[PDB]
Amino acid sequence: PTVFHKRYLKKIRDLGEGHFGKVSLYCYEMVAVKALKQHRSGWKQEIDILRTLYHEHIIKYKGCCEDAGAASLQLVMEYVPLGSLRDYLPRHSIGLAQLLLFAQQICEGMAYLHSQHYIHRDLAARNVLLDNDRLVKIGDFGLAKAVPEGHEYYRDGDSPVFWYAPECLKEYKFYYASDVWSFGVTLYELLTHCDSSQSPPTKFLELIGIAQGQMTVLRLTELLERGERLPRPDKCPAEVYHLMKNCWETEASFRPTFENLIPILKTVHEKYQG
Ligand SMILES: Cn1cc(Nc2nccc(N3C[C@H]4CC[C@@H](C3)N4C(=O)[C@@H]3CC3(F)F)n2)cn1
Repeated sequence: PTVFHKRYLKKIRDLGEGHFGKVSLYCYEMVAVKALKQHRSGWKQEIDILRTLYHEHIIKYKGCCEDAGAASLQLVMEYVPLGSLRDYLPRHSIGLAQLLLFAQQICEGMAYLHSQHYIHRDLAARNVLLDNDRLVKIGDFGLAKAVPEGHEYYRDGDSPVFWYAPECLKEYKFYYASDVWSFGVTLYELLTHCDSSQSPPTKFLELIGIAQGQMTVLRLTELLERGERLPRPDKCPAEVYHLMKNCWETEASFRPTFENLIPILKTVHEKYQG
């Protein structure tokens, strides 16, 4: 609800861009401001969403301002200092216990998101932000959607297909279980420390090849239904990988909820946290 006056706004630098908008670091206190580059109508929804989302593992809304240069509003948020895990992990040697802590927190955050009856549709390492080495936050909701009252699923080249479940690439339906498939891929990223050479796009394209023209997704869909999966990350515990494969069930109903995962991650964490 707070109003930011674009007059006390000093642009420090760019923090990122993707899908619809761009995010820049601003001085006012330091804030991260997101701006919109049909897309317009969703932007009104996204903002409202973030305004009504309050959780220790979801980026904090702080207000809006007059984006004079683009017929709408900008979305002011808190500045998460250490950036996303995709940015951070490649540069910092993090232990397994810590990574599992991040994982548990992502689930806590996702569990809360779903209980608000929202799907995310873009859960990846690039969208998880590091506040400090013991705190992580979901930092973007550009694709987030409200799940229709009387349905269990919600119905683009900018889609993160390498993070998506088969029912998304195939039936174009997005279930809460779909986000869980995404979490599994996000868990994989963490365990590989977001190394570029091991990324979902890179590894999935090694399997599919690049002489597939307009059929990248169709090939992707059918290798997933042959039961093929992302490899086990080196130094990834056996049971953890099993936890990954369980999130990657072809049958979405065989997938654990984020509810179910919190208890399990909590225990696997305490284990290796010793
Ligand atoms: C590089 N860096 C970033 C920080 N911290 C920080 N504090 C708040 C938001 C934020 N975001 C950037 C990224 C990650 C989530 C979303 C917001 N981002 C996007 O790129 C969205 C797609 C889009 F541009 F709209 N990043 C520090 N260094």
